[PDB]
Amino acid sequence: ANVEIYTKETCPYSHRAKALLSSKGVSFQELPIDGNAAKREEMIKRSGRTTVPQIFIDAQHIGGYDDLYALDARGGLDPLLK
Ligand SMILES: *SC[C@H](NC(=O)CC[C@H](N)C(=O)O)C(=O)NCC(=O)O
Repeated sequence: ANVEIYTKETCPYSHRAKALLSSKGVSFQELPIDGNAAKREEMIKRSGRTTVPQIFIDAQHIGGYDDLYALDARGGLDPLLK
């Protein structure tokens, strides 16, 4: 398992996902693209999407935060933690 999540300090949609991921006790690896544009633009190569947040789990992309919420609550996120 390798949960990654792109975040930005000045981005509340980013921090939204952290209330979820903390509620679910998830072992994410947070990528602040506030003080960074390198790994930011590495994200843009990972998925083609420019915006944050974006979650990746074992190099498979999710989508946005609402996408993750549904992907969690449906049980797509949860069993990949194993
Ligand atoms: S909170 C920072 C910005 N987020 C969004 O705009 C999210 C948009 C959704 N993906 C959508 O539904 O379209 C952000 O990431 N801006 C990037 C930028 O171009 O500055």
